[PDB]
Amino acid sequence: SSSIPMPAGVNPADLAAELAAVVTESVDEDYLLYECDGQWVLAAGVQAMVELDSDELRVIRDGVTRRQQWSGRPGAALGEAVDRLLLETDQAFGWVAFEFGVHRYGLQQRLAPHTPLARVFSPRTRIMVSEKEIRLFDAGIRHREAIDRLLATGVREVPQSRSVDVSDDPSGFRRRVAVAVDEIAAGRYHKVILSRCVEVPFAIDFPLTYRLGRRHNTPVRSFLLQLGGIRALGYSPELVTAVRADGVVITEPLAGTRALGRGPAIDRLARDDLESNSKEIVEHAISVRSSLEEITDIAEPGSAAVIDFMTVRERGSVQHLGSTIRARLDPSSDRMAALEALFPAVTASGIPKAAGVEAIFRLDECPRGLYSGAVVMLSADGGLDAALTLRAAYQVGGRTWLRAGAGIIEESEPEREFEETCEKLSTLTPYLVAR
Repeated sequence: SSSIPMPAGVNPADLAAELAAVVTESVDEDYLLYECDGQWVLAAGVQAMVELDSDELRVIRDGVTRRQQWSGRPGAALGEAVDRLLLETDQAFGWVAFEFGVHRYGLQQRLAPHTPLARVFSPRTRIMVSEKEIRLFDAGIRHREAIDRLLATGVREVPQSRSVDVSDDPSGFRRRVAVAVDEIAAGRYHKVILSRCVEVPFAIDFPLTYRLGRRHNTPVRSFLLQLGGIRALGYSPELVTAVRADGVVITEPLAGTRALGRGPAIDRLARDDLESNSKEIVEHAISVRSSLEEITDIAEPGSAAVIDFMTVRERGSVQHLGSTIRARLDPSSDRMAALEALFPAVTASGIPKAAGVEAIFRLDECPRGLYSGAVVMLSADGGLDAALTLRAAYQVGGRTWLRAGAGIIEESEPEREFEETCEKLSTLTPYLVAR
């Protein structure tokens, strides 16, 4: 409805991350900022919130809750609730937990009571931000003065970050990897993704940290949120599921990543390894095959295909190797069925998936929650965008932490894998802004 040209300097990411504080009608009002390749959407305030837990489904509106039992597949239950939410809003936002994908393997009985599966909400206001402009919608147009005020005074500057040590291994990651390798050697499964948490010994400013990190990470998707007691931010280069209004469904398993922008010789060496690494190539092939099979169960017959097989995508400080799998949703399926069909991401669980998920219940700190889960954006026209959450920071119940994993296979060395987790964490650890 209303628009404001984005000024000379003023980086969109910086303005978008600071918008919540000024449009937020009072308090620490919940919100979710979602970026889609340079296009930010801020969903500020909660009009209606849908909370799907392992044992209950709640709909909260203005402090009034509606509790009820749900049954069947979580995708069906969530889909029905979100479809009703979208009757009152053009877009809904939220996150889906790793645990959302365990029911399909008959492992939901292993979830403790009150395990969250999904949190989706209709916002009170939506603001879009791009390098070109700031767009306000409907009643949100009354935030024009506040936004103009912010641009007039300028956004808070970003202070220096505070370092954190990621070398300690309190959860025994190395030992857990040794256990997995043994199980794989025994033939119980081919691969499993195990992870470890790193506690941040000081409160961080999420909007500031998000902004600092966004100046060093340029993922196709990113997020910053404050929802139901959880603060989280992340940079997600992997799309676990995307459903378009026309029915096209896409998933993009990522094969591997290498640093970029360190000069010709170094960069080409890194790329050659990325495109020739037998280990990553084989695992990617297996992941692509897995995704094709999964998508085929919800697609129109003969519409599934692999587009851009093993292509390299350069994203500033890093370069990714991956593939895009595409299909057309079967007229008897739905976006939620598509999400659960590809959940949990094969790249963050294991192979066979059923065996991998089961191992994670035994060899990883559960519930994983947002980690290896997804942040989502749903549209009234049938659209769904789900970014896999891996490189992220969380704050819950007074605790702040990061989490990173590694794919474990028969030849994996616990020490090498521990080092891989350090490498991944390094995309966030140097940008933590305190307070």
